[PDB]
Amino acid sequence: ACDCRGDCFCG
Repeated sequence: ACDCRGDCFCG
């Protein structure tokens, strides 16, 4: 999944 870690970033 991608929320903010896979191909997305939580910061």
